[PDB]
Amino acid sequence: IPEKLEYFINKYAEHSHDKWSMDKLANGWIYGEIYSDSSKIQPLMLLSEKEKEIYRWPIKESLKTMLAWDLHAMAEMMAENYHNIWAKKKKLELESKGGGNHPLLVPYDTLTAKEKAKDREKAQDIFKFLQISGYVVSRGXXXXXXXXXXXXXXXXXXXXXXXXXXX
Repeated sequence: IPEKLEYFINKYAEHSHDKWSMDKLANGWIYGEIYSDSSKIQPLMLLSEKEKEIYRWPIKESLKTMLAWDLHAMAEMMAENYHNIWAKKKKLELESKGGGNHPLLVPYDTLTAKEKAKDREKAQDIFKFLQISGYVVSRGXXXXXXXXXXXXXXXXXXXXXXXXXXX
């Protein structure tokens, strides 16, 4: 991973702090040493240091997938990556601790439309952040051609018919 993409990661972490601070001041949250949710005190002014640093990994994982692997297609692809890793984690841990079946034990096509927006929100956020910098990524006539192919096939068929008539 290049240090330019490291700069981009630091800029993303900055702007996520920035948008979370917009939310924090819109809801009027204040800082405090004690952790609580009803008394309106937070040690990073509900989210903890660990709660924020756990968001560090999935961005790098998505970058690895994107570099190893139109805009809406890539958005759906990133959403599918997130949903697939979530399904993998919950499936392995279900098989581990003997948990009950979840309603999300189905492929991504049979799913409904709300979890779509679930996985598309943060995808669209990350994709906006990618497209502000300038960094362009991708996946990595026809009728005439079809007519020509049909003509070739017809010619071959005519040749075969001539051969059969000769036979």
